[PDB]
Amino acid sequence: SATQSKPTPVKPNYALKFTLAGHTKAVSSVKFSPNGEWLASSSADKLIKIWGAYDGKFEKTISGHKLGISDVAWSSDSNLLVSASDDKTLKIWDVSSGKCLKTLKGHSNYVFCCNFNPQSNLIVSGSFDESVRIWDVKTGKCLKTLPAHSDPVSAVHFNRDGSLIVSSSYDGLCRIWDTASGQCLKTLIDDDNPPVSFVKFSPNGKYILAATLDNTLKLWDYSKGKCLKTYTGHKNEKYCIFANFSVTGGKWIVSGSEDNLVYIWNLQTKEIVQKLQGHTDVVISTACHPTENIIASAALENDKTIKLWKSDC
Ligand SMILES: CC(=O)[C@@H](C#N)c1ccc(Cl)cc1
Repeated sequence: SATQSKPTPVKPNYALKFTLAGHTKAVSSVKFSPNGEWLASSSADKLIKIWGAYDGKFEKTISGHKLGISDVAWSSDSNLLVSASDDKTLKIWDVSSGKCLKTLKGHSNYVFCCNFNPQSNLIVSGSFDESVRIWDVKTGKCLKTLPAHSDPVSAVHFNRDGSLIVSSSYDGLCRIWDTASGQCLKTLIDDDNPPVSFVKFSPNGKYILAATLDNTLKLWDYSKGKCLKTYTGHKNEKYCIFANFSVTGGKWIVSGSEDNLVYIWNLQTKEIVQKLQGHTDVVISTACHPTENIIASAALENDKTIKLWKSDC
């Protein structure tokens, strides 16, 4: 109908619904399962915990790492997790049984970041050892070691068909890699060169969102090599804080912050539309539910909790 219209944009109204207690040290990452049913958390306490995505109810603890965990990530079918640990390994877990399927050995220092590719036949990892590794999920063996950076690797992420990996480092660089060959296709340069603390592809793989330790998030068109948007106002000078695209309602950028708040920006206008108060330490990780307007946030060791926030839009 000619009267069909685009709705007037409405600011979100995320409100605290649940606080998820159980970790005994800083939480390091939270991620919603692709099927929307579960939230996984990792912690410096060496544990992974699974919680109901909608009701926040504790489901199970997954144990096995010998030291703290920095990151955890889901396979596309929501059946597997991979975790990255200070014990220098990654582990692949069967979520239903809680059992460790494979231990991925090869990094020579702390593993800081990890992700499955969309096909979920590969895992990519990044380490304090300055390398990015690509692993075969089935065999649990390392396929490629990329001499990716000259300082610790803060983030690694596949694009939507797994043909590219983006990595970031404290060396100040973002790099795009051809998954199949391991060859570097592009390097992003900042002449001021602040450490890059996080990077990920946009949900359509057209852009990359990168955090630098000067309180700044940037949306880059990596094919044109130009910055489209900048998001500021939060505090990020020390930690590798995740950022997200929220796409279930209004299109937002979401990030934790060193002032204990969750920041939500309008993706287009770059204005802060909400700040979520409640955590009592640095919000190191946030995640956005794949279908409902729900955010998970996780905080460092003065807090140790995960919070679930829900919005009407
Ligand atoms: C379903 C969506 O909104 C997304 C897709 N695909 C999306 C969101 C934000 C950006 Cl910048 C790109 C793409």
